[PDB]
Amino acid sequence: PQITLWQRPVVTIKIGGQLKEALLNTGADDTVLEEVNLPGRWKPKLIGGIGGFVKVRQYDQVPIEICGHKVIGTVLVGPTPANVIGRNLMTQIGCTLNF
Amino acid sequence: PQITLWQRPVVTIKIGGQLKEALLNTGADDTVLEEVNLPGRWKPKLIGGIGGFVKVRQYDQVPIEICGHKVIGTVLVGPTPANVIGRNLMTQIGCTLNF
Repeated sequence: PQITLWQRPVVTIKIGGQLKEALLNTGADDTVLEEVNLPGRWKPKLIGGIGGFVKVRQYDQVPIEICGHKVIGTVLVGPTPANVIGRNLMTQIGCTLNF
Repeated sequence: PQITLWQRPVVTIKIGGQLKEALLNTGADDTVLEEVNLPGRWKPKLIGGIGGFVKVRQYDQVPIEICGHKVIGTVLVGPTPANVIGRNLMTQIGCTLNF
């Protein structure tokens, strides 16, 4: 797909058998999701930093689908204004900026 | 150009005869620049909002160049972690997301 930017680039992701919405965000280095009970081991990760950091859980090699594109990657799980797809997963789907 | 997202999408903009760096940010609705003395009239604009808003100045139909692409648009001028190119100017250069 080509996604014009007249509106917010909000897309449907599938993660842990749940359909969710998330913003394709090139200003985000990483992918943060709000509250989801992903299985297995995780390590602590600090995110944010401005005015202080937020502690989330880093889960590696998670299978995720973004516009029906099946990828594998690092998802950070805990609080966030709303689900955000970062550059880490955009390279996995081969999503580029074009003009 | 096609811009892969392995690194931050930082680009050179030209605004008010000054070369500057700014992030191509699809998670930003608007384009915010740090401290620049743009001529003419402006109206107050609130941006941010989380924990409170930041007051910047909205300047319309500003000529700006982004990767040598000459466009015309709304620039918000005042404080910001660092110069940010929003979706408002990305549509003007015909910048899309592609995968």
